[PDB]
Amino acid sequence: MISYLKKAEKTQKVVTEMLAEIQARGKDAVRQYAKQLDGWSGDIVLTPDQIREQTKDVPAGVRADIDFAIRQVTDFALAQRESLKEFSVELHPGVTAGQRVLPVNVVGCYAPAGRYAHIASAYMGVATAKAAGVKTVVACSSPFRGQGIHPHVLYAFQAAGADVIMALGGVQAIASMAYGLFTGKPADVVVGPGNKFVAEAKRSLYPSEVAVIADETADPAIVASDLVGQAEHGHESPAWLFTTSRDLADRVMALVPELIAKLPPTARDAATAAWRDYGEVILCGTREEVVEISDRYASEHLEVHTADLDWWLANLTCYGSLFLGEETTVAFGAKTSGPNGLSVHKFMKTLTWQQMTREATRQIGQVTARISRLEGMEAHARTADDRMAKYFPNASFEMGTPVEV
Amino acid sequence: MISYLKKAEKTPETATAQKVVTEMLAEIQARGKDAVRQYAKQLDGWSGDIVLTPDQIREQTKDVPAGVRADIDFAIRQVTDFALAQRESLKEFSVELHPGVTAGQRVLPVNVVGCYAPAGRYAHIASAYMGVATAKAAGVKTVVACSSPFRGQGIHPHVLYAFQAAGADVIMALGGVQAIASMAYGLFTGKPADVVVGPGNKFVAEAKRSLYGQVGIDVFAGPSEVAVIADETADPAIVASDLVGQAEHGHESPAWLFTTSRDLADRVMALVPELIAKLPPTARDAATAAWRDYGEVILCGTREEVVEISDRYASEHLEVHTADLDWWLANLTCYGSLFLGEETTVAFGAKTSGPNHVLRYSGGLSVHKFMKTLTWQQMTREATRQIGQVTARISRLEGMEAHARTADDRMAKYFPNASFEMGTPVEV
Ligand SMILES: NC(=O)c1ccc[n+]([C@@H]2O[C@H](COP(=O)([O-])OP(=O)(O)OC[C@H]3O[C@@H](n4cnc5c(N)ncnc54)[C@H](O)[C@@H]3O)[C@@H](O)[C@H]2O)c1
Ligand SMILES: [Zn+2]
Ligand SMILES: [Zn+2]
Repeated sequence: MISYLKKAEKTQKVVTEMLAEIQARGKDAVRQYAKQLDGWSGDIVLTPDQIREQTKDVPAGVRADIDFAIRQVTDFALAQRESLKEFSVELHPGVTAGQRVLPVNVVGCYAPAGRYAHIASAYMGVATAKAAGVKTVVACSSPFRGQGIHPHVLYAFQAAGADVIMALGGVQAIASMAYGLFTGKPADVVVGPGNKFVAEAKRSLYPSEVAVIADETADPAIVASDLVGQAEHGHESPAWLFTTSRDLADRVMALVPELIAKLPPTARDAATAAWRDYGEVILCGTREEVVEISDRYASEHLEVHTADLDWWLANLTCYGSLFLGEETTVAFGAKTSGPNGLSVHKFMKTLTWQQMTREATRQIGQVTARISRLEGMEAHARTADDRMAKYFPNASFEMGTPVEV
Repeated sequence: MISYLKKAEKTPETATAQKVVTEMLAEIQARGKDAVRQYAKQLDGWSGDIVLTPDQIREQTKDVPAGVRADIDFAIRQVTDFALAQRESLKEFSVELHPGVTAGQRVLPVNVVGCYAPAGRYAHIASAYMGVATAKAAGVKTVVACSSPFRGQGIHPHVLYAFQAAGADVIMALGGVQAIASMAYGLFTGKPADVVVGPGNKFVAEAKRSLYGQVGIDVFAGPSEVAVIADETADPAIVASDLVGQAEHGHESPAWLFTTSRDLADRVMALVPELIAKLPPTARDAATAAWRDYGEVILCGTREEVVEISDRYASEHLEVHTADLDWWLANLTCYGSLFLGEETTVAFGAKTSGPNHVLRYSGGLSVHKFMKTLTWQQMTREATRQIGQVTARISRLEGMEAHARTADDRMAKYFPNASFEMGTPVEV
């Protein structure tokens, strides 16, 4: 049986004008919107010199940390890129068919550079696009108080391998990258988290979760810590626990409030609200039942603190990213993003092709002709007839009764 | 050096579809199977059973002769064979990252796919089997197939035979929106569809969009297209024949020729009318308007300029009749599927369907549409020694104290007798 030991309490046109204006008047309109919305009166596209001077203050220790975190994304993305293979294959004898795998040409990456945003928000798209083999990555981020892009966001963009960096925000950023203003290189896709105008802009042109699965072997102090971890994001950050153990369920429900109370003010408020409004706890009969619930919820970030982790890897089917075991944790960072998803696959295209010998068309031609004529597709059948006549001049095959209607 | 020797004399959109679907879905959500059954009666005049039994399937396909079956069987196998190969091209793996960190990709099929087949008068039998065959090749466990009943007897017997031979698990005599919704909600089966595919009218399209969003519109829809890239070595009689091939579909089927050979362009432009004129009445009428209004011939200077304009047009079906086929394969970047060389042709059938390029590049009907990649990670204790520090220091810079403490807790548990610079805690 399933028991809800805790349940959740609670549960756009401006874009049309701006885009119509930007489309009509181009870079001119982007500059005005920059000054009107962001007070930005300076250059949009940063030079190599501007980038190094604006990030000169960033210390060596901070750079090393960010460099390390990027490498953990990049190094997975590199492996993942190779998981989609090109191939040839022979179907019917003399029929060859295959798949090419191309990166897209241009990716645009937006980062908000606001407060209580992960620096990961700035480097994930850029680092992923580059590992996928995209040759042009354009990164935008809104300027901080007419001083430029937040140095940490700017350092991240650069270290992640962005090719062009533009101090530009909101709808102007997305439109610019999509229409290819300032670079003359339209983005095949734009990615990155932002506000509601940003999201609707990306819609017209083209809340942080955490779940923990746990059994009796789990350490509730860590579980509770992990739930609290993402709870501090905002007031609408779900935090779910799915367990087969009442003891853990109760013990966690007892520690979470205490850990929240020990947080600093802003994080205390956020987590207090979030745990109350969207926090959930679910006790279940079997493992097999937990799966069912987990898969229905499909958390963006799913931790699994149980015995027999292989079983859970094998049997779970719906989630953004899986954190397997206690040691890793959501805060260490997902390598990808689930469906908002963001991975190398988002920036990769397959193209399929086929080729035939004449010998192959002997059978394929006559089947096609007969089928086409049963379909009433006389012109179709005739593309088969013509090849038969050219390749097999004195052949008489059953090519089907010609259409008269 | 680009020159339009023949221009399109028309352009390719009202959403009255939106009204009907919103109403119909609203209704079907309320009353379920009874609303579906009632819509079948009002729209199609249908009163029979919905879910076919194995008996009914054999019964209704009994008058499909052995020779016709063998041809369909053959055509389905070609799709299956490509699909199985294409499935093998997306691999599972694990990789070591920072020492003690393991990460990886799981690849698995979706549970349930719904396939719709318009099964009208001028549809290809391939439309019935391509969805179903691809879904099964992908390892989808439940495939549900729907087609509106033909003439009071049931599903068109060729369509029904195709569904069965392609490996559909459940077959249902439903048309239009009510078929799409039934498959989406899992009416009659208790198995809601993860995706629904299959061509149809603007209502079927709108119903898919409404229910699935992007994954519901990302497959090539609209009239059948054909493009041919041809150089001086191409045979104009074959080229003209291939263009006319798809132009008979209807009045809005575009047929494009991109060529570096003025000579070929002129010969094709003269041959097409002659070929159309020799078609039977229905086809003649279809192709005449199709070519007149939507036929294009583009003469280019170099190979690069043909690539430029081909990628812009991005035909669902692109033939390449040139020398040096390896080069064209290497340099073309946007198309539904490629027919390399003169020997193969569009009517032999692509083994996938390309993206909805007229919305853009992503999507289409292949095994890839029916498969998910899930990523995972796992760490030893030792791995966290470095990762926890970094996370802690980064989190505190972000003002994320709770985040940092998830690392503090692990550092304290795994490494009691050790101290690390975990950043200065947040006070705000
Ligand atoms: N170029 C090609 O390759 C090709 C070939 C054949 C058909 N088509 C296109 O496919 C479509 C086939 O048309 P179809 O009618 O057979 O579609 P369909 O077979 O996809 O759907 C038919 C069903 O639609 C429903 N329906 C019809 N009119 C409706 C209405 N006004 N309101 C609500 N439901 C309604 C009915 O239930 C009917 O059974 C057309 O758009 C045609 O142009 C293209
Ligand atoms: Zn977070
Ligand atoms: Zn066709």
